Amino acid sequence: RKIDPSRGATLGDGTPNDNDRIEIGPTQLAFSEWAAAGLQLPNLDRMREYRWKRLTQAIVDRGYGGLLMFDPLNIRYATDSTNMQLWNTHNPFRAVLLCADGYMVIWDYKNSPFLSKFNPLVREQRSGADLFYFDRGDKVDVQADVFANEVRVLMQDHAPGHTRLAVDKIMLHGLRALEAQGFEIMEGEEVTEKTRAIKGPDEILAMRCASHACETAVAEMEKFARAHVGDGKTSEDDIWAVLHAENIKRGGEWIETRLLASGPRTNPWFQECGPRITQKNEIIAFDTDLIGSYGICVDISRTWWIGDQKPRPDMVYAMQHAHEHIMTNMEMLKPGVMIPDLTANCHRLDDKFQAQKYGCLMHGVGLCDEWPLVAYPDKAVPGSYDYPLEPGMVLCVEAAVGEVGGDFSIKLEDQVLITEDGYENLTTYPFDAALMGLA
Amino acid sequence: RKIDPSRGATLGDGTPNDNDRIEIGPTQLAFSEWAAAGLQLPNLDRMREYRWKRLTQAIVDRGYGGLLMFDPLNIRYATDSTNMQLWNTHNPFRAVLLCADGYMVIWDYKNSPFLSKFNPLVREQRSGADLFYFDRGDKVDVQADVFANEVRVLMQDHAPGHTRLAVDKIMLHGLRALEAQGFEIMEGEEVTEKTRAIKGPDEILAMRCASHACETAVAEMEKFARAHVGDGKTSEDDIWAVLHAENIKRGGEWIETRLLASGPRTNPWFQECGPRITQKNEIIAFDTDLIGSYGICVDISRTWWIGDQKPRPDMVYAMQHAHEHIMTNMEMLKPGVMIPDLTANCHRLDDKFQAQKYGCLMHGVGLCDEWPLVAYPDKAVPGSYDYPLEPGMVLCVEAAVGEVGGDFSIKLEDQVLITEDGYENLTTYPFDAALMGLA
Ligand SMILES: [Fe+3]
Ligand SMILES: [Fe+3]
Ligand SMILES: [Fe+3]
Ligand SMILES: [Fe+3]
Repeated sequence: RKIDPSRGATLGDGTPNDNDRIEIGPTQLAFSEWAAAGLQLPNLDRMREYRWKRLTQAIVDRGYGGLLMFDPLNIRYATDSTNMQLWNTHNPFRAVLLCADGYMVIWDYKNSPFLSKFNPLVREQRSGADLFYFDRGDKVDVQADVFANEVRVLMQDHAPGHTRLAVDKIMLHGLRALEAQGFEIMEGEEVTEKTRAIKGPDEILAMRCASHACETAVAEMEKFARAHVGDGKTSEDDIWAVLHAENIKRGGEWIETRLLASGPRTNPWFQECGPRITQKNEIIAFDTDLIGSYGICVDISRTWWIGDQKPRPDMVYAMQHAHEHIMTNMEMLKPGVMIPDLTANCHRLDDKFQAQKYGCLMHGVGLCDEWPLVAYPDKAVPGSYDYPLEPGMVLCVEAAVGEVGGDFSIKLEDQVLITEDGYENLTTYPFDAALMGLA
Repeated sequence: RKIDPSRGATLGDGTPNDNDRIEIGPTQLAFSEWAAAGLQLPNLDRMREYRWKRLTQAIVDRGYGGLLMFDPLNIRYATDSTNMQLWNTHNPFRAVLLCADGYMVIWDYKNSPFLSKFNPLVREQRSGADLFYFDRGDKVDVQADVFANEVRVLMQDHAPGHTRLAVDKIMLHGLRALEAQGFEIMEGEEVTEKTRAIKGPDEILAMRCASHACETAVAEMEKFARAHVGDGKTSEDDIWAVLHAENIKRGGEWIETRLLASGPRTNPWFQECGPRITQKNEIIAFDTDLIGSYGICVDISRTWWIGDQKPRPDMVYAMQHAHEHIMTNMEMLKPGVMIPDLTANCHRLDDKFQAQKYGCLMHGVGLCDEWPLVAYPDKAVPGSYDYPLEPGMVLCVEAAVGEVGGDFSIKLEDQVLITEDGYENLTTYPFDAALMGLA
């Protein structure tokens, strides 16, 4: 019943070597590629304990009694348990309570309590935290009270004396029911974002794996693009579909955006991947925004030139400017640097690129986009992110370069770990040799 | 430059025949399959007007002054405009206000105001509704007040005298800011769910197309599964990956769950698609949970047998019982039937299948799963869905059939339109011959 005949009772990440197990994860395909690349696998048990310990400590540090989580990404961080993640993002059927003493309860889908049993840090599997109109119609309120009473009892038993309960996001019916139980509702995101910002050693290992899988998937997509672009039928969607499939084949989870565009659709940026028929001798730019293997986000961006002619000089300049932008800004990264100083000292894009520059020069990343957000000086708000970088943070470093009314933009982005004494760029994906002007 | 040379200034759905347009939509692949299949296309303009008029009226009928929407699915309904939908589901950066006079405003991503300009019913494009920690850190509160003030002014101008504002779901900072402006916050979902429950003519056309694209994609997946299952390497993820790609190739959007499982991983149901290596002489069951072409959800389930042997006796019976379940239940459907009567009179599953039956026998569907939810008698809550079916509603009819401790389950489901006279099963996907006891 082993899924890997070559191993003993456990896989390299410590999970059961059992083809019929409930728990999912990276595929044999992914494991083989990582092994061949000499990547160390994370130990999931140790990873889960690390996250749980850190999240409990965050609650304690703030003087709160507990943290209640409805965002599926927070639930994933706390428990490492998935359940229809994407459905969950807009249907709040699920909840995790983590109390100050570390006691953790999940309210799951009624039918699927077994989905988090692989994590013994989840002490109970309940149901009935689904407080929205589709699931309960005109009787949300009655169950909202049942749920809030359950939270009151758990908090009485596991955080006695505490009235402060942090909540990331909760339906209005839930909010009221909790407030009626005497809780003072605190900002859960301030707790979760700052906790998730520091990755432990296994999370970094998992991220190295996800990044490799993502670059492999992207490589397949580039092969497909260069082979098929300009054949009169291949569309943006056709190319992008390769990324989707190659991600899923490696045990990835979803893609957050539609950020792949061709030709004049790259400017302005943020136009979505669609039916456009791609053309020979045009730019194609994209952003992975990918929730990949082990549920880790890999958020990188590349711009390709595909054609029999040379890219225009203005395209080469833009690309080199973009590359310079991220390499300069990345070099600012080391422990102890204050976020607003990254803002104040960032590489200056030429005037003609300023109007359409990206919404940030950097941002955190983990299970998805995460705190912090490092804004350009003209958008930065004083007092918003007054904190220093620390080892174990991971920041994506961004560049969007294009002119107002122009017919192309460049998007580049690399994913960068903060180390004990500087940074390590985790992204190894090539830059288009033609656009870089290296021919 | 036309994307479809065989056409004039517009595509068959009235959108601009322009390869370089901002607006996305179904691909030429999709339009080709639909033309061959004989399908009439929706007129998107009329569809958008129908939804808007209907939602405005819902606000008027309730005596509210406005409806404020942060759920990307409600934003999609109101405006038909997408923007990083999946990111949006857990990052509330976006909002739409619809006022009692039909005046409609969107707060979009700062960088991407152009994304909804194709819908002139969207009267303004603003920014600054992003009230969450990642985007604003310790300065959410200040923007929350700027935003709440903007909402107040709009409501003063477009719904004077109204202090009732329906909101679907909003971060706590936003809620407090709106209440500080004098609004009584009403349940937005009660408005959106009931409005979306009745599809206009163009939405029905869109859904027929989406249903065809989805069934085509599922066909590719079945082809793959039957050719490759049991080759010692093909995993659940490999098979499922085909659905992802084939959906995207036709202008689809995402998949809400991971509900495809093989062999003993189908019981209990709700185990997620993963690395499991598939086998000959086994069941593969799945649920599309698919957000497809035109952004329309197609939610159907099929169970397959793949092997050289024949299905066990208990498997064939389970399948017949399941098919009988949905066909009996479907017969209940016609305008005027009260939801709680669907519950009361539903097909009775054998004692052995009761413990693990589905969470509902039916539910609505449109842009995703939608009101109503039709529970089985033992879970139905009095006074939750006291409403009659009406023409234009669409319900999926569900069957989950398996024994406690069993080694397989059957999952079947069809998507059914409610007509003036009765029902029309939109789903034409074959049922597995061998499981049905045929050949
Ligand atoms: Fe990104
Ligand atoms: Fe990014
Ligand atoms: Fe489904
Ligand atoms: Fe369903």
